[PDB]
Parts: sequence; structure tokens; C-alpha cells
Amino acid sequence: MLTEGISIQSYDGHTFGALVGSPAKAPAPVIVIAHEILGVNAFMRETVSWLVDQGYAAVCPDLHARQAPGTALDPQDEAQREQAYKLWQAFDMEAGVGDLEAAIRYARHLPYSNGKVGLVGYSLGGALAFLVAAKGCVDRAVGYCGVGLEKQLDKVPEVKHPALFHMGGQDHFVPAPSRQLITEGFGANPLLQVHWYEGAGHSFARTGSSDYVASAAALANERTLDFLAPLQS
Repeated sequence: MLTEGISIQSYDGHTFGALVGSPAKAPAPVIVIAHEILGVNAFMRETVSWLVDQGYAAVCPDLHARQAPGTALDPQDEAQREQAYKLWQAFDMEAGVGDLEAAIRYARHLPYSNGKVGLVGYSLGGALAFLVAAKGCVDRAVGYCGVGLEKQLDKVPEVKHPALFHMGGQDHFVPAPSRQLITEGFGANPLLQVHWYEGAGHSFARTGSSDYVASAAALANERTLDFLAPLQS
């Protein structure tokens, strides 16, 4: 689902929609949400609503718009998971970062903005959140369950503002050696935090997932809100 009429234009003239949640009160910091491989779906709707309830405005851009506008896949359906994996395989990460940078610029200019913008990414969005933190577009970045972080360690010293990462300890995408590489690499830059959730799998914070772990999701989410709170006026 996207908000009708919202259109954000990127570096190369590509435009895309977004689901937008205005804040309960103005002004407010704005959180750009980088979605999973499944697009702007029920979990994104829940995430916008949650951040609005917590004193933010939120903007979830349609990152699959270069491939197919309005992707909103339900992870309960095998056919829809299959379409998501096909979209991910083809997804241009660099163009994703560009679209997120455009969404952040859009977020800064919203009429109720207090001048501060954060980014929170899940899955696909978690890996994009690290890349955006390296570019420095945002005031604070958060990434849940990003894949392939161990292949981006050269970017650790590029991070110049705080970024927080939540990672499952039983995430098959991040096996023991990868976890070790990420832990040692990220540890060199005190602007970064990486927290591991022992006993929790890849989608431990996604409501409805068979991977969901309430205790872990609760702790990660509490940490996220405490990390974002300094952006509030």
C-alpha cells in the first residue's frame, strides 16, 4: 500500500511512491523506513503506525518501483515469497541507496519536520541502512537483520554518524565466521553498534513470521526507540 499522490524523484529522474504517516504533533523528526524484499506490505504499515505512535513521522518509499511499482507481497504465500526472491536477486543496491537518499531529502523538507531524519531498515533494508550510514545522508540509521554486511567492512571507517544494527544469533544468512568478521570490523568504529540476539533467527522481529521471538524483538525495538529518541525536539 502507498499513499496516493506521494511522488519522490531520485538522482536520475526515476520517481517512486511511498507510504507516509504524518506525525501526531508537529514538528517531529522523520524516519525513512527501508522495506524488506517483500515491498510495502502489512509489516511496513505496522512499522509506520508504530513510529507515529512513538512521536515520529514516517516515510516508507517504494524501492521496487524501478522493477515494478506498488510491490506489496505477503510472506504467508509461497508464490509471493517466490516473487520477492526474484525481485531481490535483480535489485540494484546502488540505485536503492540513491532512492533512499532522495527519500531522506524529501523527509527533511516535509512541513512538520524538526530538521532531523533517521532511517530504519529491515532485511534488504537493513543492508541498505548500512550503505546509507556510510554515505552520511542521515542523522542516525538502524538496520535489522541485514544480509552481506561482512562483505562491506571497508565502509566501516566511512560511517560518521551513529548507526545501530540488530542481528539474529541463529540467522543462517550470518553464520559463525561472518558474525566474527562483522563483530571485529564494526567494533573498530564506536559510532556503530551491533547487537546479537542469541536464539533468534533471520526474521525475529517480523510479526507473524515463524522466526518471530517476542523477547528478542522487544529488546531490539526498545533499543531502536532509545537510539532514535535524541532526534526528537
